[PDB]
Amino acid sequence: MTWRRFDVAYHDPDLDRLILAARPLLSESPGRSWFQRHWVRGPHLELWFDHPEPSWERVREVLGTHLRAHPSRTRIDPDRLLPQHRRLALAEQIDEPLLPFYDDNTLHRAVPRSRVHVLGSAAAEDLFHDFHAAASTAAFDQLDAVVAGESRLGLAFELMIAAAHAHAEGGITGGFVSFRSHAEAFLAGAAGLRERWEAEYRTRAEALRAQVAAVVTGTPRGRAWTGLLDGFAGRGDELIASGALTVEVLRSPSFRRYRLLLNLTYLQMSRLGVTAVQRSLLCHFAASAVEEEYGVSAEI
Repeated sequence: MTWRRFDVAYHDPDLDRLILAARPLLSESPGRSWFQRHWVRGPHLELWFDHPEPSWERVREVLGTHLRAHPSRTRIDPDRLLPQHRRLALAEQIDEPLLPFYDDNTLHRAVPRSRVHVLGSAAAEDLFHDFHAAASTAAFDQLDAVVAGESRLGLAFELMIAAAHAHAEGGITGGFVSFRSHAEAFLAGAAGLRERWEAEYRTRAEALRAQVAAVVTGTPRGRAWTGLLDGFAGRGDELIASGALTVEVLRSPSFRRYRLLLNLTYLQMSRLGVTAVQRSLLCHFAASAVEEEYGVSAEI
């Protein structure tokens, strides 16, 4: 299909109220629509629509109003960032303008990027767009909770646990291995940062174990997330089997389906504002909590 992309430049990492101000635009008219946080040309919110409404004028009305009342006041440095962005663009296989960085608190029309070269096919891209549409709607409710005082990280941790228990072969004591792998890949040998993470785990060990257990047993939020994931599991299996969806035990359909659904969960955490370091921390915590709660070792 034929997408429109709008970039809302907002340099403050806290996007929650901006995203909630955008909610009517993503909720009022026919068509798929979704949002994500992105870095290119500086921190910004992206709004994606496959149908003609909301118009550019309507987007400007709703968001221009917000931005005049509640502007970002975080300063950045487009010359300390540009190097890192050129590297990241190579890594993420992005091919689009990197400069100039957007002025803070401005709206821009932008070119929708294709991800077919990464995902493997137009059918794979459409699956991810369909996920982003459903999950964006879910994210507004999750951000409402955060704005009201609930823990962002706690909510993200719940999605992760629920995803593993519902969608990994063997449940949580199968799927936690991916959490330890993710945390160690991020640490890249950092013994000192690992020690810090392990001390932060130990301080919270019973509380984390209790949350794992609560999610495994079933929570309305966990069940709602895994229900959303269930709508993609069969399509994911089909596209993995046909080769239309590129993959990253390794030959196992169940493993590859879990890895897809877990990666969708990570994309949701990003939508919620959980940074890469924080996601990795949560992975460390989840793996440790699972090991202690169930008497297992990522020995498997």
